[PDB]
Amino acid sequence: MGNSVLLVSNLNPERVTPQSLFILFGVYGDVQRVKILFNKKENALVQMADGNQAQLAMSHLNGHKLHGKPIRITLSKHQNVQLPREGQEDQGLTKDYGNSPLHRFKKPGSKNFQNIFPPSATLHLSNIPPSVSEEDLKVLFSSNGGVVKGFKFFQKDRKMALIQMGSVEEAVQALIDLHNHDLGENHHLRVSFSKSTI
Repeated sequence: MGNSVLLVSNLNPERVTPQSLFILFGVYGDVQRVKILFNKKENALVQMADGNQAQLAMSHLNGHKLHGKPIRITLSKHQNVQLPREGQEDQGLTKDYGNSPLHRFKKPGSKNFQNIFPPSATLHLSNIPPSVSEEDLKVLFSSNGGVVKGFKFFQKDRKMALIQMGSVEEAVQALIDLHNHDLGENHHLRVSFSKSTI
């Protein structure tokens, strides 16, 4: 009896919470508890293998062969000997398979005020089709996007790139404006608005 939880790498945007990702592993409804916080996006905690469930979950989920979304899955290591009773609500956010009723905690509700940042817009472009260069999209984000503070193309998200656009509403406008008129497949170039630091 030691550490044996499969961590799922993905939770990137905000609409992509563990509730949806948990459903993927929930296929067996065996994760005793799921924790989401220090994962810093792109990471999640699924507890069920305890060594055995990973045999079913680790093998059944791994080698899944991604064909639309590149997701990474890792297995907690920790070779030393750690005891339980030390990870069920002391890390920050801990959810238990299913959901907690409105009578689990006392008066719910939290407070705000915690460092205000400027509303900026960072979007990443997914693999581009063999025909349109980066200059074509980069120009769209400016004249069709709205406000382009700068764009950096590199291997970041794997052959992907990110662009900064102060006005966030403008960043989304590029998706509609840059690709306002498509044909169907929409090509392989993907435009998504992401919120980084600031």
